[PDB]
Order: sequence, then C-alpha cells, then structure tokens
Amino acid sequence: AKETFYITTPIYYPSGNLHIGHAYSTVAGDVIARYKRMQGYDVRYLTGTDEHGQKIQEKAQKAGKTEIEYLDEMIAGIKQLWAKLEISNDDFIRTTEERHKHVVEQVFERLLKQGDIYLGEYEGWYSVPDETYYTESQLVDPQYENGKIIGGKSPDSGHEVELVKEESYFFNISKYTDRLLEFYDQNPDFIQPPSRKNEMINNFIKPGLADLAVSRTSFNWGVHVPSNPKHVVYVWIDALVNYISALGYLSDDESLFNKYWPADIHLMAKEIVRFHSIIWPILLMALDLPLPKKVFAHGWILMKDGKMSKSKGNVVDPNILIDRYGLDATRYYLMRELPFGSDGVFTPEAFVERTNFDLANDLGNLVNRTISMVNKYFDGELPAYQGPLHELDEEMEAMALETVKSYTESMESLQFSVALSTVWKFISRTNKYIDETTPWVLAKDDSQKDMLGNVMAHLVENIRYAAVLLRPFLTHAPKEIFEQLNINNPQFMEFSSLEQYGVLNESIMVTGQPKPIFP
Ligand SMILES: N=C(NCCCCNC(=N)NC(=N)Nc1ccc(Cl)cc1)NC(=N)Nc1ccc(Cl)cc1
Ligand SMILES: N=C(NCCCCNC(=N)NC(=N)Nc1ccc(Cl)cc1)NC(=N)Nc1ccc(Cl)cc1
Ligand SMILES: Nc1ncnc2c1ncn2[C@@H]1O[C@H](COP(=O)(O)OP(=O)(O)OP(=O)(O)O)[C@@H](O)[C@H]1O
Repeated sequence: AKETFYITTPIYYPSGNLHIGHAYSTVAGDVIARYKRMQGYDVRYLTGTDEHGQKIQEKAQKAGKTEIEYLDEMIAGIKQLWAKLEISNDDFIRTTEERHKHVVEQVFERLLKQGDIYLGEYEGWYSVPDETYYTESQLVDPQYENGKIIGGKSPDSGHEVELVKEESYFFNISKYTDRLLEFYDQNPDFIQPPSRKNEMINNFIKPGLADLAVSRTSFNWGVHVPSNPKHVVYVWIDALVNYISALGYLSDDESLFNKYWPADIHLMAKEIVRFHSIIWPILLMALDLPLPKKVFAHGWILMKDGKMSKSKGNVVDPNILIDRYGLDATRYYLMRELPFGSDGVFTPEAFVERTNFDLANDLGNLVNRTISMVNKYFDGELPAYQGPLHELDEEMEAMALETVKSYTESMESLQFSVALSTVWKFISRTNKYIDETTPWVLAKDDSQKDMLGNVMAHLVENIRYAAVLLRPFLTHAPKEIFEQLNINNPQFMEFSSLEQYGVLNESIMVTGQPKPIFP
C-alpha cells in the first residue's frame, strides 16, 4: 500500500487581495505535493482561509456587506487564483465552515473541562496604524504614573497606543515547556531551516511562556465559546485547528484524520513559525494528539525596502504575471529565483531575464533545434537509442544519472532553486552537445548516418529526462514536450523511467509541425 503524505499551507487572511507572497507558499506546497505523488505517495494537500476577527468585520462594513458576503467574494477570487496557478490542492478549508467551527468549539470546551483554560482579563496596548497589540514592555517612550505604565508609543510606527482591557480566557501553555523542548531534542528536523530554532527559543521560550489569551469579548465575528457565547475564540485555537478540522477530526467521519494526521510538513513564512512550533504542538499535547513531523518556514519576497504585504500595498499580483508571461513562467520564477529559506527582492527585470533565458531560450531552443533536425535529417523518424556511440556519450549519460540523483537530494531537503539549477546545468549541457557534435556536418556524409541518429537519440533522451524532472514545477511544458516528441508511453513520463538511460529503443515519429514550448 501507498504511504500517506500530508502537506499544508497557512490559511490566508482575506483582509485584502493575495499577492505573489501567497502564491510562493502555495506553489511551493504544490511542487512538493506533485513530487510526492510522482514518488508513489498517497498525498493530501490542504490550503484555506482564516476568516474571523475584527479586521474582517471592519472590511465587510466598509464595503457595505455582511461578513459572509464579503468573505464568499474574497474566497471565490482566491479559489480562482489557485485554479489559474493549477494548484493540486485536495481541499480548501474555510474557518466559517461548520466542520471547522465544530472542532474549535469542542477543543475549547475540552480545554475548559481539563482546566487548561481559565477565565481572566486580557490587558494590552493597541496601535491603530499598526493594527497590532503590544505588551507594556514593548512600548517606546513609556509614560509613568506612580510607577505604572499608563501610555507609550508603538515600537514599529511610533504612534501613540491605547490601553485595552477585556474579559478573556487564558490557556496555561507553560506546563508543556519541558515536553515541547524534549520533542525538539528527539526530532532534530522538526524546525526547518534549523537556523530558525535558536532565535525562536531564545526570544519566546527562554523567558517563560506566558498564559495565552485565547478568547476575546470586544467583538462578535468569531467562533463563539458554546458555554460562554459573549466570548469568541481568538486566532490561536481558531486558525491552528484548520489542519485537523479539514480532516474531519471530532466529526462523524474521522477517516481522513485517521489516515493522514500527523502532517508531514506545515509550510509558512518565518513570521508565523513560532506559532506553529510552540503554540500548535502544545495545543496538540492538550488534545493528546500526534505532533506534526516538520514545520518549514521559508523567507520573504521583498519589495520597496520591505516584506511584500497586502496591508502596505507594495505588491505584485500573480494574476498579472500569469496573464502577461504565462503560467509556467510564473511558477518557474517563484521556485527558482528565491532560494527556499532566504529572503529576496522581486524585480520585473529579474523575472523576464529568468524566464526568457532559462525557459524560452535554453529549454525552448533545445527542443526546437532537436525536433527540426529530426524532421530535416530523418523525415520525422527518430532513430532508436542503441548505446553511447559518440566519444562524449558515456560522460553525458553519467551526467544524466547524476542530475537525477542530485535533483532528488535537493528536492528531499526542499532546496527547490538548487534542484532547478541542477536540471538547467543538464539542459545547458545538451545545447552544448549540439555545438560539439555539429549534426549538420554529420548529415553531409552518408557513412555518418548512424552516428547522426545516435546524436539525435541522445538529444531527445536528455530532453525526456528534463521534462520528467520538471513535472512537479511546470504543469504545461512537460506535456507539450512529450506531445511534440510523440512519446506516448506513460511509463516514460515517470521517475522510475530515469533509472537507466536510453529507454527509446523503438523508432518514433516526432511532430511534423513543431511550435515553441513557451509561453
Ligand atoms: N502577529 C500576530 N499576532 C496575533 C494577533 C493576530 C490578529 N490579526 C490577524 N490577522 N488575525 C488572524 N489572522 N486571524 C484571526 C482569527 C480569529 C479571530 Cl477571532 C481573530 C483573528 N498574528 C498574525 N499576524 N497571524 C497569525 C496567523 C496564524 C496564526 Cl496560527 C497565528 C497568528
Ligand atoms: N539555545 C537553546 N536551545 C535549546 C536547548 C535544548 C532544549 N532541550 C531541553 N532538554 N531543555 C530543557 N529541558 N530545559 C533547559 C533549561 C535551561 C537550560 Cl541551561 C537548558 C535547557 N537554549 C538556551 N540557550 N537556553 C534555554 C534556557 C531555558 C529554557 Cl526553558 C530553554 C532554553
Ligand atoms: N512577502 C511574502 N513572502 C513569502 N511568503 C509570504 C509573503 N506574504 C505572505 N506570504 C505567505 O502567506 C502567509 C501569511 O502572510 P500574510 O498574509 O500575513 O502577509 P501579508 O500579505 O503581509 O498580510 P498582512 O498585511 O495582513 O500582514 C505567510 O506565512 C506566507 O506563507
């Protein structure tokens, strides 16, 4: 039987339109999902939306709509975007669905019953322009009155903050500290990249985990605490349980949950790694549930000297990139340009360079040159592979095998840009092999027809390798390449067909009417 593999993106907050930042996470998850499917895993890939809170309530009111009206529109547009990116997600979780709300309610009541949660008062300091609450120790220019902080400025914006006090339920998370830290020791690959771990534990665990305010009373757009409905469940419990509620946890059919939980990987950017590495495992401990195997926190797409953000408006719309440059281009750029773990700036120039030089030129010209030569020299009939007949073949065939091996290692460690660059070294090599072998010279001599056929056979096999390896990344080009080469055997499109070079040992009629693979 097939081993399960369960991967998630964060549930995104639809307070504005999604941008290439969000597409980065979602395409990255899709690449992993598609890769794991090709490796023979039974895959489930989840994404969704985080729909509660005062900000959504405010956005809806400003737009003259109810919350659910506003959300249904925003989510329709998000679902359109994923369809347009050809995301292979098996489900889409909305926190407004009853299947989700039921879990949030039951989890909260269970924690109340166990004594994990107790009633108190939340105190904080709100900044309007930051839309952020701060603790008193975070405030700049604290103003004192009889030894007590009665005011200050936000450390981000410098704006005057306002005191907030409201009845709130608190989650005792500190009692799980030793268990959490033991989990980290036993599972060294849990936090990825491991460079994230030190800072996170130094700043957030070392000083002591404060009791966590897990409800609010000052607004009503949220999952209501059944036994105390003036309280709504705040972000921590509401958003985090999506990963299990989507699987029918605590429903009448827990089969998806029993099959796929625990998650093999939660994907996210670095600004929410602490919530998925501290609060999330602790919540799962309170429920006596298995912990996720890995949390990967990638870096940020940057622009205008800062993180791309729908609040700041420093954004690039993925819909515009797809319409202007095509789908493969967009997906390729996202996975290739920014190494998975580091930060990087978006520029239009880097986008066009990356996509024209690598896709249309290196790969596109390779396929065009190859097919046109087969058409010219053999009237479309590609001679069957025989062996490494040319003096360069043994080493190039060895490169094909090493390309696969290296790619695999890069893919397993989630270094997508490296996997891609490795594929492209082989693509570039294959173009060079045309220059080195000069097939047009071989075509003049009738005695050289066998060698010419061998050169053609090696070009197509190299192309086939590249096309297979690109299937997780590019959804259009590999299929197009297979069609134009007229490789119909579905087995020759799978990873296992890359074990031994030279699978095409019957002649094939390539396309008589080739066209550019891109855009
Ligand atoms: N910096 C943060 N501090 C905590 C306050 C968050 C309030 N702002 C939100 N944008 N809330 C939301 N995404 N959701 C939300 C859900 C329910 C309710 Cl009642 C209110 C808000 N959080 C954050 N930026 N995002 C976040 C995302 C996922 C998780 Cl698991 C945790 C935090
Ligand atoms: N960078 C560090 N990495 C984490 C060390 C490995 C965690 N494993 C445990 N088996 N920790 C423990 N039971 N507790 C623990 C407590 C004190 C110390 Cl000296 C070490 C571990 N930590 C650090 N520099 N200080 C630290 C201090 C207090 C706490 Cl609660 C957590 C971390
Ligand atoms: N600039 C970015 N680079 C990489 N990933 C991003 C970026 N922006 C968003 N994401 C993805 O979406 C998740 C949530 O980000 P979020 O929507 O809060 O960013 P935002 O657009 O700045 O929103 P807000 O303006 O409300 O902070 C991240 O954890 C990540 O998976």
